[PDB]
Amino acid sequence: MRIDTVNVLLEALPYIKEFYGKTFVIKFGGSAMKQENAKKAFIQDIILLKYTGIKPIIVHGGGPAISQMMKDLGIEPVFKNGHRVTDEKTMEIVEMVLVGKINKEIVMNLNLHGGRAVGICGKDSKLIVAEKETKHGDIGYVGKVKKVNPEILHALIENDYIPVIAPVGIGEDGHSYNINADTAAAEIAKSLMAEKLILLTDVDGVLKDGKLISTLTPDEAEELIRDGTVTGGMIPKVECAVSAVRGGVGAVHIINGGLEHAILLEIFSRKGIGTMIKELEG
Amino acid sequence: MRIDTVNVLLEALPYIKEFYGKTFVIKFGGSAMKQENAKKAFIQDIILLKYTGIKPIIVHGGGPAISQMMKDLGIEPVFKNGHRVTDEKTMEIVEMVLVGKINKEIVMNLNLHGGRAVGICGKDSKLIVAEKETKHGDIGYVGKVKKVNPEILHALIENDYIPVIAPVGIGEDGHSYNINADTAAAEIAKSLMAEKLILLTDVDGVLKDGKLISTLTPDEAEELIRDGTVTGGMIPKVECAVSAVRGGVGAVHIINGGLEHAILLEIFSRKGIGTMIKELEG
Amino acid sequence: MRIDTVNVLLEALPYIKEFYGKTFVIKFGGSAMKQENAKKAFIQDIILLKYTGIKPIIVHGGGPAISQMMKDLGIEPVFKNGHRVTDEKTMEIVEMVLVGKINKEIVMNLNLHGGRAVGICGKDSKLIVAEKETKHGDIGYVGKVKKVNPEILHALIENDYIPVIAPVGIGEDGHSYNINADTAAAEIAKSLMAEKLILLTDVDGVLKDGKLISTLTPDEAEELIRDGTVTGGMIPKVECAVSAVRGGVGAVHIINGGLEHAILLEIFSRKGIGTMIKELEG
Amino acid sequence: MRIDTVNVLLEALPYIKEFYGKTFVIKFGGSAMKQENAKKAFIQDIILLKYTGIKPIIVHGGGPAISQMMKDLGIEPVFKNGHRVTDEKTMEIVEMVLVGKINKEIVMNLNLHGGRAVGICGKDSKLIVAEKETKHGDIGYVGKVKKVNPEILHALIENDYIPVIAPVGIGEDGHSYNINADTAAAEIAKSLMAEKLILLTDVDGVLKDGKLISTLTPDEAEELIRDGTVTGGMIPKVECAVSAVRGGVGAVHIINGGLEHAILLEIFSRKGIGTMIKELEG
Amino acid sequence: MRIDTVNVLLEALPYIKEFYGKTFVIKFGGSAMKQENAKKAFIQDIILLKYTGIKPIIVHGGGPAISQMMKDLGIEPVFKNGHRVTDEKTMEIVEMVLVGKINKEIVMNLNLHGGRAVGICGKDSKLIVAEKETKHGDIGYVGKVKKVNPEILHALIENDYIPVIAPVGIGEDGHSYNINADTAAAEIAKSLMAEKLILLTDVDGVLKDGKLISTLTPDEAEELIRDGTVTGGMIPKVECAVSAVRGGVGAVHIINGGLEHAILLEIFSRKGIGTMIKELEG
Amino acid sequence: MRIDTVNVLLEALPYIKEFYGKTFVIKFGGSAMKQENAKKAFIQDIILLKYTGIKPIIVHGGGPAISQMMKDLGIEPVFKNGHRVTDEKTMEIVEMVLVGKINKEIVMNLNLHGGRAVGICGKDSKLIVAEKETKHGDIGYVGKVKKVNPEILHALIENDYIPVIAPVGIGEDGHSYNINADTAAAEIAKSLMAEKLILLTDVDGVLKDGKLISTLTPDEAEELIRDGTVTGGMIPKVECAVSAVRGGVGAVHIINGGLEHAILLEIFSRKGIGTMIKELEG
Ligand SMILES: CC(=O)N[C@@H](CCC(=O)O)C(=O)O
Ligand SMILES: CC(=O)N[C@@H](CCC(=O)O)C(=O)O
Ligand SMILES: CC(=O)N[C@@H](CCC(=O)O)C(=O)O
Ligand SMILES: CC(=O)N[C@@H](CCC(=O)O)C(=O)O
Ligand SMILES: CC(=O)N[C@@H](CCC(=O)O)C(=O)O
Ligand SMILES: CC(=O)N[C@@H](CCC(=O)O)C(=O)O
Ligand SMILES: NC(=[NH2+])NCCC[C@H](N)C(=O)O
Ligand SMILES: NC(=[NH2+])NCCC[C@H](N)C(=O)O
Ligand SMILES: NC(=[NH2+])NCCC[C@H](N)C(=O)O
Ligand SMILES: NC(=[NH2+])NCCC[C@H](N)C(=O)O
Ligand SMILES: NC(=[NH2+])NCCC[C@H](N)C(=O)O
Ligand SMILES: NC(=[NH2+])NCCC[C@H](N)C(=O)O
Ligand SMILES: [K+]
Ligand SMILES: [K+]
Repeated sequence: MRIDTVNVLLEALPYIKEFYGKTFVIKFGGSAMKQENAKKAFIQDIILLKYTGIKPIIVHGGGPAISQMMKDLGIEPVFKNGHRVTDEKTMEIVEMVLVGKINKEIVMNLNLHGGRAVGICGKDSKLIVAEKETKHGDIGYVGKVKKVNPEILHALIENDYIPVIAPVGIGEDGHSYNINADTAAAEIAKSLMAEKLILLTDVDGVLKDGKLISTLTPDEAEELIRDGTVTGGMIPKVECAVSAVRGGVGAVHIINGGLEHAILLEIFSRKGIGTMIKELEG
Repeated sequence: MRIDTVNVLLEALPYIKEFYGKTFVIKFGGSAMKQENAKKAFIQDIILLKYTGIKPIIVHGGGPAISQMMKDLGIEPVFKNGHRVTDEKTMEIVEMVLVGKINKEIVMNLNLHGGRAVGICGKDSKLIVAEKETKHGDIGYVGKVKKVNPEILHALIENDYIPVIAPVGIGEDGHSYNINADTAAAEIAKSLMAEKLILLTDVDGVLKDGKLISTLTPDEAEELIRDGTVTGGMIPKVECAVSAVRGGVGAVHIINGGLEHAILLEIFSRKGIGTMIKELEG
Repeated sequence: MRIDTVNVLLEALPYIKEFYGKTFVIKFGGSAMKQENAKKAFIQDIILLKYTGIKPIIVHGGGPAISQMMKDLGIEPVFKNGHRVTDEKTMEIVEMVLVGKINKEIVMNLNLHGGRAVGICGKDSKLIVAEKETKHGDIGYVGKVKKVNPEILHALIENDYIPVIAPVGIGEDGHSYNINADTAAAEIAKSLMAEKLILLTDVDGVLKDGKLISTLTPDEAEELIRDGTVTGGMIPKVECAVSAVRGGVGAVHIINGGLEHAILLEIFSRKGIGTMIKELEG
Repeated sequence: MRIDTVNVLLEALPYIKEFYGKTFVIKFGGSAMKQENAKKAFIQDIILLKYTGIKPIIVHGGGPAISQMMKDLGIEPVFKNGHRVTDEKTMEIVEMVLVGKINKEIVMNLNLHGGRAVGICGKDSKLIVAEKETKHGDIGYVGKVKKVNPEILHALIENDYIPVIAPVGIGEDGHSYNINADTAAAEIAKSLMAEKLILLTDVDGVLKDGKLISTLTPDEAEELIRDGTVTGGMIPKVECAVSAVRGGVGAVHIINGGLEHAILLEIFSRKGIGTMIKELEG
Repeated sequence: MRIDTVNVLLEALPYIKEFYGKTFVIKFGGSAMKQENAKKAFIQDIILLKYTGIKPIIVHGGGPAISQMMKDLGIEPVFKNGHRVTDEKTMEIVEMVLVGKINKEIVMNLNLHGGRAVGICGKDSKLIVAEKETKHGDIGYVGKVKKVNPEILHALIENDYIPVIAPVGIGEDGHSYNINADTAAAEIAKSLMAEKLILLTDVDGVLKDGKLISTLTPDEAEELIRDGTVTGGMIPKVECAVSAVRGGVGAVHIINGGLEHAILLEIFSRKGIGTMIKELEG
Repeated sequence: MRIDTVNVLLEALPYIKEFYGKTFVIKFGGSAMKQENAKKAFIQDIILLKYTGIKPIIVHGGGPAISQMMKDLGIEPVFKNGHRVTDEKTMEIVEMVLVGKINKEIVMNLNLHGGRAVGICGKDSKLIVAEKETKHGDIGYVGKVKKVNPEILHALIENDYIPVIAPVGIGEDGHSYNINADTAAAEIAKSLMAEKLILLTDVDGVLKDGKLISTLTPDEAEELIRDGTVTGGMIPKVECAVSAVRGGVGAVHIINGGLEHAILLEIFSRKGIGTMIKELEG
């Protein structure tokens, strides 16, 4: 009863003072979109951050929808190898599913509870200018971010709108490219000198094995990739968080999307429920 | 030859003065979107409107792109008789082709010439609130406009952005509805009391016994649907035109979208090249 | 653990949205200044309301300090009866203790935790214009509020300062008058169309005997004074709350000052911990 | 023809974009001030410049009206030698025709076609601070420019007014000095860092053996005054042009004041109708 | 003496408070324009009015300089009858002395003592729109005032400039009309709803049999023109005074242009040195 | 007599111009607060400064009022030798007489004449942060200024309020300290880099062999404390004056507070009536 209330609020409220007016870039990866209750709490968390004066910016990935469409549209995966190739027709379907399907569902859910969210993509006012990714050879319209023009995002958050961004970039050649969501969300936070970058994943956070490491610095994060503690798909995430932070972002939080109110618990408590990467005061 | 340059300018410059800062809602139909040459001159015209200080707003349709998706997807039409029926799955493909492909091609083009266009749709910040169009029975997720919330538009145009709108509204329930681009375009123009509403068709304008009618008062226009001179799809148009004019829109122009620079010739010349409907005045 | 956090925050946060930017007038009566821990929590509550965007305004009464000074200064209570008389020399000592002693201690405590509080009184920019109270005959410089000039309060809260007001008013004759704190705090909230008026007392709130009545309307409050449920010193308080509310104040909360974080618990929970008086929506 | 309208506009509209808000200083010479149809066109071009968002500033000359005023006043054009002379009696008359007669003739016309013109001279607010001319002994009160105070001009054009300026300078001793309009116009231009200075002469411009010279640069222009292409009174002008260009002015234009609508053709077409002097930088 | 300073200031400083930011229109008549020491004082008072925060506007007359210009130009003051006449030739000369000579003499002086003066006439921005005078047959181009457009004046005084206005009116036909300075000054006053109109005459003001009249009201003043106290040319002036007062002007002042520092003494002392006409309202 | 009125105004008006919008920190001592007649003329002067557009700030002392409270309270002095000692209880009575009585009498007076005064003290929003003055040993809660936080002052004067400051600062610990009004007044003036710092004393100014010294540069002033010409309490003053001037204060004036209208005579006359210390200049 009562005391739980006092202590939660005394722990929380301060954070309302510090984050009021700041920008949080939140990456909707896989997980937090699977189980229904986790999906509901998430939508709710965003609305709360908005009630407290925070400017949330959402970034989402692809998923089931894309593989399905490709099949239902009788199209097979093409490879050069380092991976799958993305030919014109495939890019058109990806952009169609991401923008016309996933992006707008999130916008509907949010606008169903007061979020005033408007969906857009890298093409809009050239938010994300991209270029051909060539490390594995010409494998299609796979891109790397060349520049971020955040004016549109400032115009939106400045008028109380929550951007919902689909990872599709525009190249000078006018063509469109697919972009890794984590990277796009990180590049978008760097260009805004955003307070936080929140990456939702399928785990509690970085585990120094059997245990969750609550805090880390960019240097301590890399060291764990070098000494082999960090492996799998978790490597590219942490590597993304390290870059974001060294690029001007206040802090990056890696947390479990399958955890109900993971976002609410990570931001309004002092201990959190995931891993936070950040430079020391110094 | 000098003589020409002088005459065209003495006649255009005055319009640049009176239209500065004004808003023009333009409905982009099928013809001007079909021939690369009318389409190239169209983008060119929006850009010139922007350079003269006019605030354009674009609302586009769909057509071929949608049907093709239907066929490539094995989705079979359904009747609940009165006509076609936008069902659950049909809507999703419509929303996906309008938002994810058509909308973004227009945004790309404009942004390839300094238009600073951002493409949204009826769902974003609930710009277009719709409810199931019940007159022709239960034909599915076909809707009529309950209300237009123009805030996002104002935010975008005041910040020098060109909104490219997809005709898909949202219902209080939360389901997306397909709306007639002409009505949509006419409704938002009313909501903003725009200076002009421009409808690009495939015909020169409103014809009577093979003769283009230059001018029309709303009344004269009702007596042409009444008189039987206006028929077929042109009825819904003239209908929107009259509604728009009485609702506060300065004037609506029904011109031939297949005519190169139709917009330029209609706006910056005294006689015009199509039909303009407006009240009497001094 | 956890869930307590989620439910407290989900119950609280909404209120941050509604009260942000609003003004709360808080009356520091007797009680909440007695036991030390209650005094500490109170100071803390004010700072929190400030962290959340609320504009608190404090009003305090007299107490032990005044009786003491009168004795230490060898002065005896004079009566005409309806009460104690307030002769020039007595008024001078009251104003000295209230302004020079009580008022500034509160300011120090607050400014010890970030409150940016500045103490002032009814004399300042003629905040409280008063006049001779004559219902019991000329008994000295006892006053009734004749007018409130809240400009000074707007200048302060508008610049992030928390006013701490001592109940001393100025009369046109230039002389100063003592004013009942509850009345002054109520008159000050009315003149500001303040969202809330919070009266701290020595009880849980209005008790329909053995039980605490959580909510009431101005009419239901008076009825309880007529039917004799409300008696004692609690009559003038409720009567004060009724007036304030009928004068334009969002709502008045009567709560226990001896209760730790009474303010925090009353404003960030839906049930509260005292009595709230307010007109119905209608 | 519809192709003339398209072409003329596709050329002009872009200049409209880049000249919007800029300032043009224009020297109203003797030529265009003569033939009723050359004069009509000029007053019109000035207005159209205003309609497109440009801020025009006009500097006029004298000559005829003055000479006739000397002689009518029983005074014969006095000399001493180096040219004429402007003794105290001759000056006062000069200032009377330039400011009292001519300057008002120009304002009276513009203001019959919505010009919002207000005439002033170098004395008003000490716009043009001049010093007794020395390079030619003591030729009366003829003077040179020592300082320009555009404050008044700025104030005027920011309020949608068109400054019609008379070449009379004011000296530190309150005294008046006659000044060369072209050089006054060129000095005020530099003083504003205007976008353009237009000098209207009695001939197409700089003729390279009959053949007219379209564009040049400061360094080139001086070379034609050296080899002897620029002869006669076309030398004085070409220099101001240079002076101003190096003084910060965007570009200078020497056109046929006689050529009806010379201004219009020179500014909104890419080839102009006269000689343009400017620096190199695409 | 120290008591003189105290008294003079305790009187003046209050007027400084209430005249701060207000507008005063002042008619520079023939009197104060004559004796080098009367003239010196005037230019000084105007500056001091500016130093205290008042916005002065000056309207000058002509007379002498003109008459000498008629005759020097071989033209004798023509008549027909009802008084003089101002045929086309006579007007142009008039406009030349009022605007070209006189108006600049006043600006040249103020601007030697930090006045920031800029001279203009009724033509500039169509300040004074006049109609051919009719009450006296056809006496040339003498005219009456039909409309004032203070826009220019406002623009000027808001930028810390002092308008020096010449009485020449501009008619709907672009033509020029001579106008009575006093009435021009009174019309512009009403047009601005100025705080004061100062008419400088050739005598202390309105003399009630030698004895000077301090204050009056509109209704009273007219009565002295009826019984015959106000005789001679002191009738025309007194009327403008009335006209303006009823026209909205705060008050009017008729003082001795001859009296050195008349303005200063009349405005900062409670008794004034001349006759003041105004409405009743403490 | 006219002759006087003119001379006083030609000499005062110029000062009204240069002091408009400037800030004057005035230290109100014992003399001007002792005689009802100097005190009446003092309030009158602050009001006139306000009416001329100057932003006065008042810092007052104490003296008699405090001692009397001491005696009427049976509080006995204490020495920790070097001099008197402000102990726990002594401070509380000092704070109570300065804040609760003296401060409020000045606020009342001013507000009785339109001064819109609000009285604060060093504690309010930590305007004056002090630490125990350790030079003369441990004499109690006597303090020296560690820092001045002028925000509240800026808020008050920008909103047309006259701050009446009590010389009681606050220490980081939280204990209140007694500070020298002269230093306090000199410190805040430095913090605001006020135009003037005015010290009202009981002597005409800085004297040398019975002669008042009109002007002084900081250097000339140090050589008078050094030379032995300045003695006693005047040392701390001249000391503050020099410090203030070098710290950014435009000039400090040391005048006789017992002289009626000392402030008026010093500010609005060229010669002044006391001593003005300022750097050399042009
Ligand atoms: C991997 C990454 O950057 N993004 C995810 C987002 C979708 C998800 O988590 O399922 C992706 O697959 O592209
Ligand atoms: C029908 C109508 O109102 N609009 C068209 C626009 C598409 C086009 O021109 O191809 C539509 O299909 O919705
Ligand atoms: C009664 C009331 O209005 N105020 C209280 C405030 C002090 C307190 O509660 O002790 C008072 O005694 O004047
Ligand atoms: C002052 C001056 O040089 N004036 C020139 C203006 C006309 C011109 O150059 O064509 C003049 O004829 O008197
Ligand atoms: C135009 C006009 O009436 N002028 C007057 C101005 C001087 C005056 O009235 O003293 C004139 O003498 O010509
Ligand atoms: C001493 C000094 O600096 N100030 C005086 C001011 C009081 C007065 O003039 O009576 C003081 O006692 O603190
Ligand atoms: N995993 C962690 N270390 N979490 C700490 C979170 C701290 C705080 N709520 C923030 O948002 O910064
Ligand atoms: N169809 C017409 N008759 N059009 C007339 C066009 C008038 C003007 N150019 C305009 O855009 O308003
Ligand atoms: N006693 C009560 N009824 N309390 C309800 C409080 C509700 C809410 N927290 C408010 O501040 O309005
Ligand atoms: N003579 C010329 N070079 N004319 C070209 C001028 C082109 C265009 N009017 C401009 O101001 O830039
Ligand atoms: N003749 C007079 N009545 N003069 C009184 C003028 C007083 C003061 N100068 C004012 O403008 O109000
Ligand atoms: N003591 C002096 N000599 N004072 C000169 C005063 C100068 C001017 N009046 C001022 O206030 O700055
Ligand atoms: K633009
Ligand atoms: K004021």
